[PDB]
Amino acid sequence: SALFEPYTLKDVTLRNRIAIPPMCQYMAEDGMINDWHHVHLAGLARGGAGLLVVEATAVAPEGRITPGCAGIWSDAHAQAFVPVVQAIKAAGSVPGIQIAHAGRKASANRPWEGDDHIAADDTRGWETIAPSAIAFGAHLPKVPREMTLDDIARVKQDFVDAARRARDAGFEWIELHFAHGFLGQSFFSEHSNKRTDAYGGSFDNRSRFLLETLAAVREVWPENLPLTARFGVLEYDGRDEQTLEESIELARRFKAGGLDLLSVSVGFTIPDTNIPWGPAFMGPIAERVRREAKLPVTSAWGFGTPQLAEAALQANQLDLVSVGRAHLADPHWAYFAAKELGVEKASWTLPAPYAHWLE
Amino acid sequence: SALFEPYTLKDVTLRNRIAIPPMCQYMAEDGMINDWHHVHLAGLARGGAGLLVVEATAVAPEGRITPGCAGIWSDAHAQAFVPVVQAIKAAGSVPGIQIAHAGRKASANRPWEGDDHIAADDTRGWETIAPSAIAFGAHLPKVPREMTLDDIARVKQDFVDAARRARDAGFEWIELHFAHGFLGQSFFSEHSNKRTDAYGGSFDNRSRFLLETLAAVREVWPENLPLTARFGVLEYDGRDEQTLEESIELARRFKAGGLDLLSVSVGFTIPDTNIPWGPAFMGPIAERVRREAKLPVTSAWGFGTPQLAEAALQANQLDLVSVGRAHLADPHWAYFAAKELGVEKASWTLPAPYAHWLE
Ligand SMILES: Cc1cc2c(cc1C)N(C[C@H](O)[C@H](O)[C@H](O)COP(=O)(O)O)c1[nH]c(=O)[nH]c(=O)c1N2
Ligand SMILES: Cc1cc2c(cc1C)N(C[C@H](O)[C@H](O)[C@H](O)COP(=O)(O)O)c1[nH]c(=O)[nH]c(=O)c1N2
Ligand SMILES: O=c1ccc2ccccc2o1
Ligand SMILES: O=c1ccc2ccccc2o1
Ligand SMILES: O=c1ccc2ccccc2o1
Ligand SMILES: O=c1ccc2ccccc2o1
Ligand SMILES: O=c1ccc2ccccc2o1
Ligand SMILES: O=c1ccc2ccccc2o1
Ligand SMILES: O=c1ccc2ccccc2o1
Ligand SMILES: O=c1ccc2ccccc2o1
Repeated sequence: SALFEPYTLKDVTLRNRIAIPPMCQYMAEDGMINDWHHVHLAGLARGGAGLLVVEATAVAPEGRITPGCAGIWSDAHAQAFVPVVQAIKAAGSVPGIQIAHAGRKASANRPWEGDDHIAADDTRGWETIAPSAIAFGAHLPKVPREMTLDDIARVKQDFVDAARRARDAGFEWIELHFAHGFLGQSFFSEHSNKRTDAYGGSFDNRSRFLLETLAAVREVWPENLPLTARFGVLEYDGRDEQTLEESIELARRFKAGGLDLLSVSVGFTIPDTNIPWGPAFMGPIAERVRREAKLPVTSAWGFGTPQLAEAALQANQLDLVSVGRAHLADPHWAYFAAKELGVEKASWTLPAPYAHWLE
Repeated sequence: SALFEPYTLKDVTLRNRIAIPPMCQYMAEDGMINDWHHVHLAGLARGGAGLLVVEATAVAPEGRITPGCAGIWSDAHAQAFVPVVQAIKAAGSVPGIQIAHAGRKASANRPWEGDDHIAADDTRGWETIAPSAIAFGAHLPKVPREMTLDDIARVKQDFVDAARRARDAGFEWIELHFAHGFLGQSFFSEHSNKRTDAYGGSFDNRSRFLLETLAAVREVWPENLPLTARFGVLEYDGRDEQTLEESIELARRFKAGGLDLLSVSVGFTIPDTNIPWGPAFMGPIAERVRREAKLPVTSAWGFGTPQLAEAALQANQLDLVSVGRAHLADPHWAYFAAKELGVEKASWTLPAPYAHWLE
């Protein structure tokens, strides 16, 4: 089965092609993770996936999505990850982390607590920052503060510091969160970036924050560990062919700047869109990026059945298949997939205290 | 759904009728549990089951089954359970523990490391003890040492100390392991007990170790927390009607001695048997014990599908359904069962960071 073939990228070898993508848990306190995350992540690692990427972890307090988001903006925050990294490795999975800044989508309630921008008088909220003072709209009406050049320098340095901390906490894979309408995606998109300085206007200028952040992170992130990013390559906003072309050009520049793999996603930059949700819907788009940028890719958003995952790999649409919600439902999804695909000794996807009894 | 109705026993309320029975992990070191157990147990508790009973935990070093078995024979061993108990409670499940002594089946290899008695010259092994100097046979050929009266007193006191430690570690449910051919079961069975003192011969004498241990534990175990036992009520050895009758009489004596619930199992006292493995095969036997002893019961050994579990409850064969291997395969089995049985808001069997996305 293609799904169960190992994958090597730089010095890291994944035991199979199942990746658990970053999934926010909304359970941290002032950015500090706790035994929620420890058990959640260690349990997933034991389930058999080759790669486990920790949820969007804020590079700065104002870059959290919500008051429950994880952070890595101090050494104390980083040290909280050390035992979790060690548990993921003990289970034979590769520990990764997504480092993030939510931009104009920050200062929001948890999804089961309203999912909307926090009220002005709620003591939990904060001022958001963005390339331009324009609100997302809908349930996120807060107008962000337009960043100064010094803000841009500061946030870049926060990504560098976050990457350094991740490295020293023992992560073996990093993902820069340039997707989903958060700060990086919002610099790239003309919907959200109306700047007239070096960081807006032209393709080169809109790309600049992302490319400069990648280059700065590259200075501290080891060359022998995968350096990756998540990026929304289209919006489903009626501008798809032009946006895809620009996204592919940016992907080429990321590759030239040392990116090892791209997680291909949707922008979610604005609310007025028509995303065609369905099984494996991102497959053809991921394949086009893979082919036109000549870069390994993963994607998600409906690949969470064993046959869909296998088909995507065999068609060379993807190099890794990211499976999210199915792992919330069943942390041992990789074992389920091994059984479904008829892998020999499928139960040994799991550790011995489980595998022995399930054979 | 009957499976999702709460259950109250003494001062403890279970959120549903799904119990996770004790399942040895073989991952402890000199009896001390570690992050294997912490993550395993906390993850299961979060999966939604109402009751989680920790694996057979030895009351004394020689009462371990294997070198990987958990122990509770010192205060340091007990303290290792405290954070796990706290994690189980944080997840809304009730923490229980099975306290045990493997008797003649002790000093064995882990099941995936031979499953047989440890070789005489292996530095990991030890002398086993039992009511009589008679080997189990087959893959467990070691002849145990016949216990003295002082050994009997000592082992009883070890059960008392174990129960006291469990209480002080915060467990809310205790199960005395009098099943599966281990020390207690072997005192009851005429196959293994050939003693001619007060602890063998007659029904009263063969029952004596078990009843005395129950009474001694009762002196330290709080009256407001369930006091339970697991007991093999037949062997499938050609003596089933007579053995069942005696087992039911003993169950009546356990009830009179303060037992709140009986986990009805098979003896496994000797190898030469013909157990009719199959779906829910213990249902009729459990129902007979429940009715003839007038005691709540659980059982296991093939109830691990949602419809089988529901049927057993609706037929009043069982009060709780124990589901073992299905939980090794899928720690979120309770959520799977809720979905299968059409429970409203099935995803809220799980905690919010999972439930919200699965509705
Ligand atoms: C609970 C939860 C939380 C998050 C997500 C999703 C879910 C369900 N997603 C998106 C996620 O990585 C993935 O793309 C989607 O879940 C789609 O894949 P599936 O169809 O669920 O396999 C996500 N994406 C991301 O880049 N960073 C994140 O931290 C989060 N957080
Ligand atoms: C890995 C493992 C380890 C154990 C068990 C089983 C398994 C699979 N079983 C028996 C268990 O509680 C249960 O009765 C059986 O698994 C049958 O139920 P299922 O058909 O698996 O739901 C068990 N029983 C017991 O009384 N104490 C224990 O510690 C163990 N250990
Ligand atoms: O202590 C541990 C923790 C995790 C683990 C995972 C797989 C195999 C063995 C393990 O041991
Ligand atoms: O980047 C993100 C962060 C959170 C989140 C929650 C649900 C779906 C997608 C998401 O993406
Ligand atoms: O920030 C985000 C981005 C995407 C998304 C998709 C579905 C649900 C929630 C989401 O949140
Ligand atoms: O592909 C999808 C479709 C819906 C959805 C909702 C929440 C989170 C992730 C999701 O992914
Ligand atoms: O810290 C925690 C740990 C476990 C847990 C389980 C359910 C809900 C909330 C929880 O918080
Ligand atoms: O009491 C026990 C202890 C271990 C064990 C292992 C497999 C099956 C049943 C078992 O019962
Ligand atoms: O001690 C035991 C008792 C029962 C049993 C049943 C199946 C497999 C292993 C077992 O071990
Ligand atoms: O009902 C059963 C049947 C087989 C079996 C084997 C190992 C452990 C538990 C088991 O339960």
